Amino acid sequence: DKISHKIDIPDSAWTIGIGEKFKNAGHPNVKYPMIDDSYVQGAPLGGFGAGTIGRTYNGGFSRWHLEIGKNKYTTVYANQFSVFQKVEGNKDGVAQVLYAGEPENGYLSSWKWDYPKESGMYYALYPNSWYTYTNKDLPVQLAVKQFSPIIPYNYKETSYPVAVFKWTAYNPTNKNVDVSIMFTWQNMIGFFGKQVNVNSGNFNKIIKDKSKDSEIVAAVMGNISNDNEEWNGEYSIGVKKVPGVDISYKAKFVTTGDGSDLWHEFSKNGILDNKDDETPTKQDGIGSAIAVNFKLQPGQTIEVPFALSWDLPIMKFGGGDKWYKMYTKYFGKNGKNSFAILKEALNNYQKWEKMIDDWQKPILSNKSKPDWYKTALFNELYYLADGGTAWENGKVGEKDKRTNNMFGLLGCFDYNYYETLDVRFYGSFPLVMLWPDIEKQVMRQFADTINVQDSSEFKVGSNGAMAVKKVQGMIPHDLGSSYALPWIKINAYDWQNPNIWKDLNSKYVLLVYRDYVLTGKTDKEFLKYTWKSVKTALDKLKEMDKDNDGIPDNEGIPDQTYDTWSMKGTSAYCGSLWLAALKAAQEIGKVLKDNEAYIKYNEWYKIAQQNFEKELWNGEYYNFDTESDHKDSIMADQLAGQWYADILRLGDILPKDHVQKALKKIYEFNVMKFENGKMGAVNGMRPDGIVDESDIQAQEVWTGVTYALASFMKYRGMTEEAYNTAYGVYKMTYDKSGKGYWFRTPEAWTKDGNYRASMYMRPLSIWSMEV
Ligand SMILES: OC[C@H]1O[C@@H](O[C@H]2[C@H](O)[C@@H](O)[C@H](O[C@H]3[C@H](O)[C@@H](O)[C@H](O[C@H]4[C@H](O)[C@@H](O)[C@H](O)O[C@@H]4CO)O[C@@H]3CO)O[C@@H]2CO)[C@H](O)[C@@H](O)[C@@H]1O
Ligand SMILES: [Ca+2]
Repeated sequence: DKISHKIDIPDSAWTIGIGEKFKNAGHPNVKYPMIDDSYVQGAPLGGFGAGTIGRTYNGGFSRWHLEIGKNKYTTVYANQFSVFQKVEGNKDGVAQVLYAGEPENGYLSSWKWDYPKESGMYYALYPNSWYTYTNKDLPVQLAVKQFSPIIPYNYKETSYPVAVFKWTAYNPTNKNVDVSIMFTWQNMIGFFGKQVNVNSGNFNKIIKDKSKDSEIVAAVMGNISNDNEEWNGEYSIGVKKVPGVDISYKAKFVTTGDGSDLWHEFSKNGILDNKDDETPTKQDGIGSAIAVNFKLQPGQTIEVPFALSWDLPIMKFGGGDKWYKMYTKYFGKNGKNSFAILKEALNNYQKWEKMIDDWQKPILSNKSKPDWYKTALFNELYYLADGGTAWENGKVGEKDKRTNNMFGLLGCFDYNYYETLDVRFYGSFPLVMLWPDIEKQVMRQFADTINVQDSSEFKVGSNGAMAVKKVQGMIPHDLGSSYALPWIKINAYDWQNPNIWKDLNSKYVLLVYRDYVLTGKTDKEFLKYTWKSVKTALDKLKEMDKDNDGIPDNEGIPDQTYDTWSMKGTSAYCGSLWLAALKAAQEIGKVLKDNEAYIKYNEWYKIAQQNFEKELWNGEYYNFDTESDHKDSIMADQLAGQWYADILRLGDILPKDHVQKALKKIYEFNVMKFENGKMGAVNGMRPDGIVDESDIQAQEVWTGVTYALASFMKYRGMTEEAYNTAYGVYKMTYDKSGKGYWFRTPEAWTKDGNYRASMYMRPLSIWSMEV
């Protein structure tokens, strides 16, 4: 490895060998069908709301999130980088696809597949990833840095459907070597969203854009139709000329063929035919190729940038609504703008790299934090782009343009609900901290739903009872499903009835006040906007107190985020959330000078606090609840309200001494007596130190609950416990001794390491550790 020295990969990047097999991968632990795409994954490319593309550590473009809200894992084999190398004075060169694998059928059989093992490495520190190629048969060593411009406090470039591939080539040998790097891409119009005639009308054109000191050559892969539909638009790949490289191209090769139309050119001398051909295809798949060729002298280094863009302006959901994606604000809505996007990337990628470095450097340069923590902190952010992220710039056919751009991030793909609020309580830390204008827009979207009534009915999955879809004054579970109508039909979730949940209204209030505090305690307008909904939310939750202790009663069913685990009476979890929400509402009361609300919630608070303490404090920790069979279970998340109170600077809702004892107990039991403290915090443990078997969820570690708990321990000075707790989640996700969940962190695992719900929003809570 002579190439690593020539580039700058951070030590905290996650690493794996190109072509590495992983032996101990986990699988779903439920009996119903559940996504399991394998451990062959990588950091995604693409902006927020753009559709994302998962290029894996093996090199393949395989995890397709271009259909917003869907996850489609299939390798499009034509999509590759390939290399040609010939030593000066040799008869022939070698040509190799940089993909550790091969097609399943006979298409592209002429290409050289199966990039060998132990010949290069993949590195990721989101939004960057790298590959290095260190192959005994490639005398010139190569590396690529690939990224999209995902940049905190930037809502523009962060939306772009673009990726940059910055290549570095270095010749450590004593002879001149001729080198070519070729990008191939299938015209993927019709890959989704098109019913019939799926390749028909696809065509490819070549753009050559020359100004002084800027030459760009690109392929634009579109369709002859000018229809404005979800399926139609353009892909582009291209390259920017640098000194000492020549560009060649091929407009049209057949992907549903042996590939020799392209490969017979590339494998001769690494130079393509420069043959333009806009002839549209009918049945056959087609693709384009862009190549650079250069001679490297001994000791010489060369850098060349490629890019990929995709202008697919319309997203369609299952309920029938069609929306424009966010980036259309910057480039247009007609689906004929892929070249503009690509050019902007090729001309500005160096600025974008520095903007990324500028936001990563304060964390990376902090020598008090271990590398593993930096690995997790940055790489968990993959989900912001990969979580089916929807970001609208108008409804298709909309008359009056609106001021705001609605946003949604999925809870996950198996439970396909937008902004699942009981989950976003944990998972939304990166948005409030790094993209606060998005965070505030989402919370306003929730404010707007408080008094919505929808008397249409649904069957509650867990019991078979019919229930009302949306009750006035109850915050919704979610803002819809990508299978139905995001932002329009709320409460797509139906396993339980969210209108009787005891955590949603509380969590909503805590999120509102969190978003004011963590953006500098200045946004009174935001508190103004949300105030009526906050009062309504708390007032409705108060009505669910049935024995007048001042606290909502859990109803002996799962009526909160732990939606198969029954709570009954006053629970530590919903009880502490209630207390904190009440105290947050007092403070909003003072800021907005609503002394009536202040007095009201202050008296509710003092009564509930006294009773919470009496009912649940047992001398060592807070009991699970007052009325369940396993009421004395030690719950990892028992003091979630106080966790948030620390972040919101609300002081102590429970006594310092009791919180410390409770946290030490949780570490001693839920962490250290669960698989020797190496897998996070199990949710429920019996006081005899055996895991609570009342429900599956009690026997699960929740990744986002565990990272949040680590945050809580950290604010309370339990530094070792905090990082030891979080480390188990890191280890299971990323480490060789884990279960292979990189770039698909799940909700949960059980003691055997098998998982539930990969690609999950909750573990974004790791960012609470940076408050
Ligand atoms: O929806 C999000 C929610 O999901 C919870 O998980 C649920 C699944 O969503 C649901 O599909 C699953 O349904 C099971 C059910 O539990 C079983 O009891 C049932 O068993 C059948 C059996 O297969 C039949 O042979 C027999 O005729 O009837 C029995 C009884 O109905 O099978 C269905 C379908 O697989 O239940 C899951 C929970 O156990 C998550 O737990 C939750 O966290 C999510 O929010
Ligand atoms: Ca009560």
